[PDB]
Amino acid sequence: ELNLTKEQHEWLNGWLELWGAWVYSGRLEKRMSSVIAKFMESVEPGRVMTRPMCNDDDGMLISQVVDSVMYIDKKAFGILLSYYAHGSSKHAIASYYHRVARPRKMLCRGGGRIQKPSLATCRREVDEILNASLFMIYPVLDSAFKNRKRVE
Amino acid sequence: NLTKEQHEWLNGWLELWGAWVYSGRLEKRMSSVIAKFMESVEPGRVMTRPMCNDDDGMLISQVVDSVMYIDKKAFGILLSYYAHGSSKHAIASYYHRVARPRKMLCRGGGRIQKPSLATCRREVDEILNASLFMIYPVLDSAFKNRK
DNA sequence: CTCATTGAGCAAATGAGCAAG
DNA sequence: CTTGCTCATTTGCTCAATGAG
Ligand SMILES: [Cl-]
Repeated sequence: ELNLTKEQHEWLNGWLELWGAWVYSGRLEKRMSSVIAKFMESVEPGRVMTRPMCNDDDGMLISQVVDSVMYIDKKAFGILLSYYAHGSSKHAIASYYHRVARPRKMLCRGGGRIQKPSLATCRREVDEILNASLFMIYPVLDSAFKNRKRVE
Repeated sequence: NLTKEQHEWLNGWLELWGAWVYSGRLEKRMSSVIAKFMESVEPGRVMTRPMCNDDDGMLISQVVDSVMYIDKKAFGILLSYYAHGSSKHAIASYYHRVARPRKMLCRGGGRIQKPSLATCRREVDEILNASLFMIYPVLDSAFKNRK
């Protein structure tokens, strides 16, 4: 129901694309996030990084913010990592989540019947998860950048 | 009415039983209404839905037939919902399409006319809830006594 | 008058699909 | 293959008429 404004969304998305490129290269200290460390264990040592990545300071700050906000919802954290860190597309994530989808009570069109959600529902849910993650991350990251600019 | 969990249990059982019946594993001698219903379904068909075994299928068939043999209209609705898979809205629309004028006396000045689709939806909802409420205890006792 | 019933319709959810890039 | 859309169907829920008690 709640989304970010266009400017806030594009800003946070640029930052998160840079941060995901930085994380996927293996420059994040494993101690800074157990979730991201476990996610990185299944990545090949020799990687081809053709995406822009931020510096190490910004990477560390963004990682702190993302870990502090997303460690509660491990599913959304994993989706966020697959999208920004690994670079998978929303369609591919929705496809994987449609393949391994437990039957659920589908409503309205589904007649409140238990059945596996359609691919369209999985696409919508992935979009919703990403938008909600960004909506919650925005203010924390903004305040972090502002406090870094002030204290320094 | 039934509790949420009782309804979920009975609805799962009836969904499996409807898939089983739609596959044609029920003997015609077990229920004339179900046989008449199966006469009007496309013979060569794919299923792709989970169904119970034959013992549970026959038990549920006996229960539903003993409970629903009185109201053939409600029996047909139940079969259309669980066996054929039609939705409540589709059933209400089909019965609104084929609805003879009736004496409506609330909105409408007691004039003979076709009942609105809203009333058909309500009637379908009311019929399904009553069928499940009447079926639940019989099926529970049947499953318990089979052992 | 009070209120249950009918007629009418809407927002949200879901499934399926499509065209441009 | 991806993405952002359109279109149709189902459900539960309101709201206005309208007549019985
Ligand atoms: Cl069940």
